[PDB]
Amino acid sequence: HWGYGKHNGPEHWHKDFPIAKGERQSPVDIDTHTAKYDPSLKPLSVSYDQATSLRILNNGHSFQVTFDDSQDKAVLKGGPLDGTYRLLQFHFHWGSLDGQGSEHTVDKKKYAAELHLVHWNTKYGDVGKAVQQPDGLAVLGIFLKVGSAKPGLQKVVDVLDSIKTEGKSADFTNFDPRGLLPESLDYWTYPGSLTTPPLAECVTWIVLKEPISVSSEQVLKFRKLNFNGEGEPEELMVDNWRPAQPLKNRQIKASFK
Ligand SMILES: [Zn+2]
Repeated sequence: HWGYGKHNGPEHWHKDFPIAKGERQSPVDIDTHTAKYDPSLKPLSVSYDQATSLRILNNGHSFQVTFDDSQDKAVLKGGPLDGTYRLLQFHFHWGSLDGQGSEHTVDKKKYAAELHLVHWNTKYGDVGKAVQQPDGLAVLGIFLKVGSAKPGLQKVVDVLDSIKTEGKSADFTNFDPRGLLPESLDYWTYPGSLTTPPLAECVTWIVLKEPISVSSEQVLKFRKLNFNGEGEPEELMVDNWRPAQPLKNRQIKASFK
């Protein structure tokens, strides 16, 4: 029953998911002046050359592109991480207008959207077990600003008309997620949570400093999706972001000076 509306949105989630008021919730505001450069942090290793995308799905909260995670084909390592994390899916959060949509913020600045590339720690064997562990998941977060088009996003944009409503999916093979990355892998990192129910406190967040640019036409296509199922009153899938949560006793570390 949870969603992003007045009666089921983020301010309501704690009733079914009390960890919503926990000690390591996401997203957060990244205060750039307070984040500590950590020279012990390693470069991130993003190994997506053998990625195998499977499907694209409207799940009623976002759209997601799903990958074969049954072998080490597209993996995240290094950075703040110990061990190997397999790419399972990516999805986005976005706004009704360009001045909101991101989940993380940077010195209170909201971006138009935020891409989450979701990975799970192979030492737990499957994602269901990983979400029960404090180091179970690593989510790579990438901000989107509106300007020039992102060519590597266009294949995604062009199939969204086929998954307009909740429950629709389509074949989405041979998609290369490397086409969604910025030039720099400079990042901030902190321990946090899933940003949607069940809000499990299982995520090492890795948020890239450099946004990607997408065009107004690309983000407009996101905003034509629907939260509702076919047949139900049409409610545009916009503003599917959770606001910044209290940092509490956490330190955000920077990979860069
Ligand atoms: Zn997300």
